[PDB]
Amino acid sequence: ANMISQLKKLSIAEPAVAKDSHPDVNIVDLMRNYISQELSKISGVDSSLIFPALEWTNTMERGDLLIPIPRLRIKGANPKDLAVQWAEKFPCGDFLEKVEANGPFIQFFFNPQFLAKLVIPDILTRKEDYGSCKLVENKKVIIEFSSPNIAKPFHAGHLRSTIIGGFLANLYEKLGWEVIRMNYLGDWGKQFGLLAVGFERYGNEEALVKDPIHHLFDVYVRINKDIEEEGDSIPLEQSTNGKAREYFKRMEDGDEEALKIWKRFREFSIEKYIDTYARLNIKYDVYSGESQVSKESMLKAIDLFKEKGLTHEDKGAVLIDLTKFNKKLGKAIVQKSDGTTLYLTRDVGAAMDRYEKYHFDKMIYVIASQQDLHAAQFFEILKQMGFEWAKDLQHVNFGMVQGMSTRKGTVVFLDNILEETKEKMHEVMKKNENKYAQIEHPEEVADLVGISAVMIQDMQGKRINNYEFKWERMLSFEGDTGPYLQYAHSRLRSVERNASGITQEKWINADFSLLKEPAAKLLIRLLGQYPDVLRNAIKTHEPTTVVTYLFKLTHQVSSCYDVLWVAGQTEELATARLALYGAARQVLYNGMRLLGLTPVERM
Ligand SMILES: NC(=[NH2+])NCCC[C@H](N)C(=O)O
Repeated sequence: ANMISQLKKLSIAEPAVAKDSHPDVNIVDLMRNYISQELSKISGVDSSLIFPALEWTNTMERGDLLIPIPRLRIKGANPKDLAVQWAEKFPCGDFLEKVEANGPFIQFFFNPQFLAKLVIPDILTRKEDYGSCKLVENKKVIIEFSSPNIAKPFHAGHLRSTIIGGFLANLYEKLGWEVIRMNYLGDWGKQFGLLAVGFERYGNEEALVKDPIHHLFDVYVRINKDIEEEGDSIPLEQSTNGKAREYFKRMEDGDEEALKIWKRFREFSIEKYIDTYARLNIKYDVYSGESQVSKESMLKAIDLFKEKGLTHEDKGAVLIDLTKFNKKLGKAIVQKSDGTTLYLTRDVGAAMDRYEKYHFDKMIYVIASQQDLHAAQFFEILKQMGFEWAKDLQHVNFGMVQGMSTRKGTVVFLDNILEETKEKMHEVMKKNENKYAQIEHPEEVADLVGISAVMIQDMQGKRINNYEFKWERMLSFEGDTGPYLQYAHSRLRSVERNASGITQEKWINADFSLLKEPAAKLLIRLLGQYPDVLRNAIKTHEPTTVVTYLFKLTHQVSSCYDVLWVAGQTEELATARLALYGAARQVLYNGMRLLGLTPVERM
């Protein structure tokens, strides 16, 4: 309705549309349709095989898309030969600049001017929706992430889960899904009765509201030191552990104030978190939890366990031998001796709840790889319980952040304190580089840039890999860091030099043929790839791809600054260049937001 329309104007036939491709919002799909249809004619290979066979190129010097011929699986043919042959009689006509042969590979080069005519206009038009696409129709996904425990440490694990999840949610949306961002709070268990008993003994009602997360934490720490100083010959009823297990007796019974106090720990906590998450551009839809598991599903679950015959007691505890389904798993405990539920069981139940409540098409749990088996288990259990949707569950894991524990006394503890230390460290960091700051709101910018630093550093490599939290390296404006993207966005933004509504309009009509410099052709190539980048990332749930793409973008824009000057040029030239810079800035903006960043715009 925009790129295909442009095609009409330019009077160019649209190649056959492969099923599920989206040439309207992804010029690389358009290009894929053209190549498959035309390469299909030369060879005896149906385009349904070529389309998926087209791959990205390691470097832009090897083309835009290529095909390892052997992957086409053509009987008795010499790939080296075919490549040379096809690259010869292959029709570039209006779409490609050239087609080349490199061993058993054939490489395709898009027409830079063709791209410009469609890509720049499309970016400037759809703006913030540029990378968007509807590769999905009426599909709902639940993405559970961060999920800290109340009164307990919000460690690096939670942080990491928080960052990946926030991004996965944004990604899933720009790709057409309906997203339910859920935060499965750790807010139940004997530990809360203890907490309740502790708030009584050392708690302050005013401190609870001023700072629920910190106060409750400090309260928990204190009530524990009592549990230790006791334990011996102390009436195991007037003891702390006693009143804890007793005060917890509110799961069987109701109100008894036993809940009024707890429901406030939870709600006041959630109210604080909401502001904190806002700094990471995350707004949860549902603040669920282990406590929020329906009594119905919990019982229905324990029930179905036997109805299917998976249970088998041992030492007085109920277990499920997943061995026969996957030796890698094991005899998972679902109910211990004292006839009480476990962490694994609350997850089995919570799933059951979430399904009947949302009837999701897919559910994603962003949990550390430390809990791999945990997930793998209640996934295999939900399966044997019959529930079909179990196949629609997925565990997106990740390695651990190391050396982050800045708290000189222990592990990082409170999320907001993290943001704060980052901001502080980035503030004095900004102070040391007189060349970058002249801003009016240092503090504010510091927070945004600081958070940018944390996010980028965390998403640079694969999720599964352990990475070192390096204050020095991450806050710097040097290498491929968060601050680097921010300052780049800022420079690009300034280059647009106030783009009136009517101005961005003349950009759309600029004479792109004036963008003949190679440095420009490379950026244009690059800009057309954003939609494909997102498409690939949801396929892997790896933000690296995006982060790597955004740095290639800023670096190319950097190369362009040296040659594609705007000031002092004729109007026609300046307009064609600014159109490019603007489209470039738009993509950069989009990509950063997707990752969870807040592009610094107002200095
Ligand atoms: N459904 C889940 N198990 N979500 C993740 C829970 C993580 C847990 N709160 C922890 O701190 O380890």
